[PDB]
Amino acid sequence: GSMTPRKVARILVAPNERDAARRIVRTTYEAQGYAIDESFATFLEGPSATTFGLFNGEVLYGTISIINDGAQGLPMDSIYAVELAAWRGEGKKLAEVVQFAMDHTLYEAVASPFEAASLFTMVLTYALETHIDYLCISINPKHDTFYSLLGFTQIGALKHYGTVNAPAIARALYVPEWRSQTLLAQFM
Ligand SMILES: CCCCCCCCCCCC(=O)N[C@@H](Cc1ccc(O)cc1)C(=O)O
Repeated sequence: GSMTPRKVARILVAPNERDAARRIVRTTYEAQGYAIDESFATFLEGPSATTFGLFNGEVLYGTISIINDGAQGLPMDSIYAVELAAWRGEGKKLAEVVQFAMDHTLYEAVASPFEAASLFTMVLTYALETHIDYLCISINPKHDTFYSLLGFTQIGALKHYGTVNAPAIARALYVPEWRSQTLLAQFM
């Protein structure tokens, strides 16, 4: 599916779609040597979470979720709590984008995060509709430079993320003026 492609990005609602989303995350993280923790699944079946999916002609190949700052906090809190405390004091709506995974076997890849562009648009629209102030991410240092181009400013140092047993930096983006934080906005 690359010369007659059909890519569908939508909210995952059916229990079997969410199981399949968890399966992609599980396989992807095991291949990259990340640990799978049951805390992420907990957050996702909670009220303040939303899972998106990416379909190659009806088979799911990619997924991304977003967790809203509620009474259960954010997964970031175990590592980057005090980096968020200032914003929480000012009464800022925060949300963490989480469990982003693509299965490279199910999509004719570039041989790459920019092939999840439609998943990102869905996260961005959600953030502009929910009236979210700061969109937070904790990412593997290898994609650090990519998300910096996307306009995410570094808010946390390079630490060890115990949940994943892998290194992480924290980045955040001010959604209400996202176009002023990204270089790609010069081309529109
Ligand atoms: C303008 C709108 C932009 C939308 C872009 C959203 C970017 C999402 C990145 C999510 C990173 C991720 O999956 N972290 C892992 C946590 C993790 C795993 C391994 C590491 O080495 C470090 C961190 C997760 O949440 O599972």
